[PDB]
Amino acid sequence: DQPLGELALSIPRASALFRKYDMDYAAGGKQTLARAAARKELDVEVIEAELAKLAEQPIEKDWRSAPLAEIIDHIIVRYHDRHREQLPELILQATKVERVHADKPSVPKGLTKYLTMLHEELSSHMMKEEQILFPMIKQGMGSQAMGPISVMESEHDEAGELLEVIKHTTNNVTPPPEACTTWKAMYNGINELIDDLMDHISLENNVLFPRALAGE
Amino acid sequence: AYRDQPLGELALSIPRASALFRKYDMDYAAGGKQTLARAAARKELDVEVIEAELAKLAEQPIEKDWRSAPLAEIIDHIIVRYHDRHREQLPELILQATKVERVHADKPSVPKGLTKYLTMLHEELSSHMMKEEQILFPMIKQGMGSQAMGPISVMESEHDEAGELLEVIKHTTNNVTPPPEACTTWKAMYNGINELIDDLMDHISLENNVLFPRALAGE
Ligand SMILES: [Mn+2]
Ligand SMILES: [Mn+2]
Ligand SMILES: [Mn+2]
Ligand SMILES: [Mn+2]
Ligand SMILES: [O]
Ligand SMILES: [O]
Repeated sequence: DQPLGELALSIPRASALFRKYDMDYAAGGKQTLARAAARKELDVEVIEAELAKLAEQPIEKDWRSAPLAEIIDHIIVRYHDRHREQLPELILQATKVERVHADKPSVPKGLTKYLTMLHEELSSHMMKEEQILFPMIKQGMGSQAMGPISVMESEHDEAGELLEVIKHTTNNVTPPPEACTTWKAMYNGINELIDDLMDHISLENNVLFPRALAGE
Repeated sequence: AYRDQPLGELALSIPRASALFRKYDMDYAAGGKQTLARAAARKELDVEVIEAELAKLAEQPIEKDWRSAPLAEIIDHIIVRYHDRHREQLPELILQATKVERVHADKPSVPKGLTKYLTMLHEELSSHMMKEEQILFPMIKQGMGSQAMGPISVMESEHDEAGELLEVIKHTTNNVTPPPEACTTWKAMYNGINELIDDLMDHISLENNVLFPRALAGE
């Protein structure tokens, strides 16, 4: 089988399939499609059949072979800037939901705290990438960046841990029947954030970082 | 159609239907009044397949139908089959969880907090069963079950708290699924935990869905 990261970046809409299977293609892009079943000891034939047909048409944009400088500029505008705009909004929405629906049992109590931890750590994380690691790659020094890259990958792991908690506090971002408009819309935004953040980390761990280290 | 019957009645009439609902995480014990239809819709599950699985299991009658048994025999059965077993099994699980949380402290999948939650369950369950054995079960055996709305509602409320802890224990243990690196002690403990959950849900089911309502109805 091929690596998770290789398939997610080469087959359109394979990203969401892996996310709903609890398959870590971002920080666990190391993982091959085979061992992914080991976690759940579940069918691989279905996943290969789905993937084979999902690949009817080429990918909208193959970043695997794109210049590293363009990958960087793409990450800044498509993921970093979006994260900075979304998380302050989600924090406020979670505040409103945890107060307005405090008396209900299905309310995701603690979501604001966990979203806030993610915002603080992700902001610092992205500031470090944009001010230290990305410039160093643009100057052609990626081959000497094991240290900084390993620090970012460690922080990627931390963020993934927080994502798992957030997914638990919200029953895998599934609104209960009591969900109002604010509540449902917040969960939609939360799913959007998780989708973007896994594709974001995936692109970094599975393309930008290894290619930089290899001297591209 | 089975989908229109209450969970509790299905569990009490179809052999091993209890295990099918535990596989689907359907609460037939404290939520046995809930119909299979509403329970399956709540979890976005194909109810027609569940009905086929039930019809298969229902090819065979229940080995022992407690729904029509004398209340005194239900009580004596509960005490020996569930209460006495819970008392022997929780102390063993507490010590095993202690050994596992120490020995495998350095591993990621270790069920941190399992000993605390097992202990809370044991404490609340112990006092719960004593209050049943000393207060509620005697009054039902005396023919006063129709005057036991109060005590039964207190027992049912405590059944709900117990279910809350069971849900905590299940999350701490990845739904009682050992990781690949699980040793023998770790695997055997999770087996015991599943046995406890199985028994306690059949235990609570028998009380909420048979003993309590029939006692209140004057049987
Ligand atoms: Mn980044
Ligand atoms: Mn990053
Ligand atoms: Mn009891
Ligand atoms: Mn009881
Ligand atoms: O990032
Ligand atoms: O019980």
